[PDB]
Amino acid sequence: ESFKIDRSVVEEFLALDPDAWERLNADYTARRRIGEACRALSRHAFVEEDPSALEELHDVLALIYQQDFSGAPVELLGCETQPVLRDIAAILEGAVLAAELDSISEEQISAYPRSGKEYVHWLKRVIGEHPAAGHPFYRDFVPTRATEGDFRFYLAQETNLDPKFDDILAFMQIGAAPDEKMEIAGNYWDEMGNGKPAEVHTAMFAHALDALDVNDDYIRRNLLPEAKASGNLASCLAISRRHYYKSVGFFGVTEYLVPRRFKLVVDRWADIGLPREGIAYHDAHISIDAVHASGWFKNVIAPAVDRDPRVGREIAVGALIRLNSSQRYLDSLLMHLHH
Amino acid sequence: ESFKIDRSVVEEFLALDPDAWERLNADYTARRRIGEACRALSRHAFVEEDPSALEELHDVLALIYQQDFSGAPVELLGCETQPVLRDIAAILEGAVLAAELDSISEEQISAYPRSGKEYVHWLKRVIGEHPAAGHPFYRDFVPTRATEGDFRFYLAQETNLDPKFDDILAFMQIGAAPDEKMEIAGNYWDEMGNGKPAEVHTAMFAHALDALDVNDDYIRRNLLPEAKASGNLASCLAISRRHYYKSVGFFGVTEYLVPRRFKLVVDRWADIGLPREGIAYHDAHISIDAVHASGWFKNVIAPAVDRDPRVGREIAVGALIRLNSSQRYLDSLLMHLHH
Ligand SMILES: [Fe+3]
Ligand SMILES: [Fe+3]
Ligand SMILES: [Fe+3]
Ligand SMILES: [Fe+3]
Repeated sequence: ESFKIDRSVVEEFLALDPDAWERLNADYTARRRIGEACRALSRHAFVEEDPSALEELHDVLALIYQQDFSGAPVELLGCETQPVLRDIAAILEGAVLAAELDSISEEQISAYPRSGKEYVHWLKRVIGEHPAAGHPFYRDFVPTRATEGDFRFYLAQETNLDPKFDDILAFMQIGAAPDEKMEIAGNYWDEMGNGKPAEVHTAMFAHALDALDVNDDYIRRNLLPEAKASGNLASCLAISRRHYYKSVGFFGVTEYLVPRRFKLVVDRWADIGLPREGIAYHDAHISIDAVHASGWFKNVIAPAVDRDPRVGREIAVGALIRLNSSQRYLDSLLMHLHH
Repeated sequence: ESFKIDRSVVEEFLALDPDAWERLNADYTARRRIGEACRALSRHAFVEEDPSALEELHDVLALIYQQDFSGAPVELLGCETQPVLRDIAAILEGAVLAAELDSISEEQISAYPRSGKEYVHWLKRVIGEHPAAGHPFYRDFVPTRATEGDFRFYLAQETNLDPKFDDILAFMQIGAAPDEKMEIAGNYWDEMGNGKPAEVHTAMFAHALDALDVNDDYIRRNLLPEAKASGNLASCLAISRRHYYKSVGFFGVTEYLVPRRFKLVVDRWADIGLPREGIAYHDAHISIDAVHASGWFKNVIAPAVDRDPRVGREIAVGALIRLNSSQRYLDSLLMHLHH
């Protein structure tokens, strides 16, 4: 009743039994108040730019996307969480995305060539203009200074994304046109080890986490606010059909940048003697994501633009959202690792 | 304002521009009224059992799932449809599922053995008890009487499901445990032609539709109410994490029954001389879905039950939902084809 919403409040919702959820869902006054509380939190996070409200907002979103991405537990199979959780997510997402678009000007997303092959050259040039494409965390800190403790902290941040990449792709390809769908589908099958459990990418990522004891409590204690924002952006864009073309740009940039970044991590990892089985994940992606990137530009981005060049604007927006949010993440990471 | 909701009203929503959607989403009085209208429609459909309200309800749900499953058009990329469409779907789904569970008694879903391999034998026995496992449309009408016009009408009904089976699987495997995920993932890759566009299952299904001119207008004109219900059930169960274990039973029954059904269709199709390229889809699935069924029981159902035997109840519910809804669909189909 004219209340404040935070993560603990949403945990309380998720503890409700199925009848309690049905009663909440029927109460549009309670639901109005929840929405008003979300708008209040959004203003604190992004208008007043309170860092504590910003982290709270991303903690709330992260809890909701956990429900979207995780196998449901038996205890909650009967609980209708969509009317409330989708309202909270729409309000908080709308504020998160509006803040991203505040950093993107019309001049950045409008002068692209309106054909697919040409658009790819333009986008790669635009990516190369952005500092996140050659960030000193990878280019300078990793090869010269990174210790085991640095990599442990870094890997904690990377759990925002890599542990769910297969399901990000599965969400993205829903309803996709044939050429784009086939490329995303092959990418997904690659993520699924092409049928071999040992080669499933989330499994090999978990082995890197094990190698440095990046345990669940360490992650929760050490996850940076911008790491939470990065993970929430990826989830937000993957799970709505309407964000598909942004996602194409967002995960296109991801595939494109992984090989240079991971080569630097892998080389340092070996230099300082860290567990060889620990970088199977990264070593693999050096060649795998080069293929994924080429396939992504040629078979997702270029056909999409050729089908309807208007989507070039959405793809460029998604690319810049990934670049901008990556820059803030890496700057925050490098700042915490320096100190 | 104390209004009646139908498909045309939801089409009106989907015609709103992004600002109009934002204003609707902020208006919890308008949203309360929409929910009340959905509850009214549910009562007409399932309490009063008005056949016209039942078809309207499934027309509304079908339009919403279209948004969930289809590539978003450029014109609607900025429209936040989730707060309203997810409320409508939760209310109408809750009524659809409650009507299904009305036909399922506790004695049917409770005496299963609480281990995976044993559970599979029990479930196959339970399926074999149900009339939909050997329905006369397939067993008697198809081999002895079905004409080209009969198959054209039948294929129109089958568009409720087969054109989206790859994305049903993609939705289902989100967050799934490793053994179950790997099996669903291989099934999905099979649906995606194992990377060969000509072998993509939705593509070969569309060729069967072409062979008999099952065009979009024919489908809309001829789709039976129970065909709409079947398609909506599949969508409902696939898209919520909490319905995962029901989905495991629902699409498990689907995989299990397809080979005997399709063998009968294929044999008749050839007998009456219909286009040979028209049944590439069905001919393939005779052997493919036998493998999919075996894999599904051994690698999805049995590991799930061994992980937590409590889910055996959900899987049995989903299996009976598929069996019951299939029976009503096939009885309605055979009745219309007889007349
Ligand atoms: Fe990968
Ligand atoms: Fe990749
Ligand atoms: Fe298939
Ligand atoms: Fe299959």
